[PDB]
Formats: sequence, structure tokens, C-alpha cells
Amino acid sequence: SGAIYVGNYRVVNRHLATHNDWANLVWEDSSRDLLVSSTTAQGCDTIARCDCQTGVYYCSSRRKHYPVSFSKPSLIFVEASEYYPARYQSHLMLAVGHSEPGDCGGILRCQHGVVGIVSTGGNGLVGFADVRDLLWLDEE
Ligand SMILES: COc1ccc(C(F)(F)F)cc1CC(=O)N1CCS[C@@H](C(N)=O)C1
Ligand SMILES: [Zn+2]
Repeated sequence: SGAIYVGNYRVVNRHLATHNDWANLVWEDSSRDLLVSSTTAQGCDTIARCDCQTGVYYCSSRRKHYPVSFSKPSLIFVEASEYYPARYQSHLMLAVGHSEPGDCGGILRCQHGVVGIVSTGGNGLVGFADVRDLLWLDEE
């Protein structure tokens, strides 16, 4: 689990969105595994606006933050899970790192701010849904 809290937005994995998220929906995209809902309180996260390929992510199944090198956002074939059939996921970045299904939502960050959230995994790989192209997260 986990979310990004920027401005009056909450960014979560679409497959983990709650009823309150769907009832206060701003934007969702199943091909990216992302959903954004509106919040009453202002958040403290800032979004990175860069081309970094190195950063750090939070892994809840280890209680640890790990430094990683990650690929540029791309269209990647992801195997079937409990939440999606095997399909192509867009704007996904891959790295070598530990992940388990409940690690989705952990933040990936670089020197400029939040880059994305854990969305996929398996066999020593972790995939992150990028948010750096969503420029509207920075404005009301
Ligand atoms: C954090 O992800 C995992 C991590 C490890 C493994 C394992 F291979 F060990 F079974 C499997 C996963 C699950 C997975 O890839 N999912 C979770 C459901 S939503 C799906 C997607 N965004 O298409 C991504
Ligand atoms: Zn950066």
C-alpha cells in the first residue's frame, strides 16, 4: 500500500483505490495502473520534473529504502496477477530489486522529488508507474 500526497491530490495504484477514491475521482488510467483522487488537506510530497534513471524506493516487505537504477518509462508486457490479466502496461520503469504484491504504492524518488510508485514485480525485478509527465499534479 501507499500513496503520493501532492497539493490536493492523492495518487494511488488504480488496483488499490478505495470507494472514497472512486467517489472523489480526478483521473484514472488502467493501462498505467494509476488513479488520482481529491483531498481536503494539502500534501507535502513534491513531484520530480527530470530525466533521472537513479533513485531510491521504499520496499514495505523489507522495511527498507533501496537505491536503484531504473529504465526509462516504456510499454512493458506484465504477467497476469490477481488484479489484471497479462497485458502491456504503459509508462512503466523497471529495476532490479525486491518486491511482493503488497509493496505496491511505495515511493520511488530522486534528487528532484517523487518519480513514481511501485506497481509490478517478481523474480528480483520491481516496476514503477512513472508520474513525472503528469504536469497538472503541480496546479489546482
Ligand atoms: C508488486 O508486484 C509483485 C511483486 C512480486 C510478484 C511475484 F512475482 F513475486 F509474484 C508479483 C507482483 C504482483 C504484480 O506484479 N502486480 C500486483 C497487481 S497489479 C499488477 C500490474 N500493475 O499489472 C502488478
Ligand atoms: Zn530527478
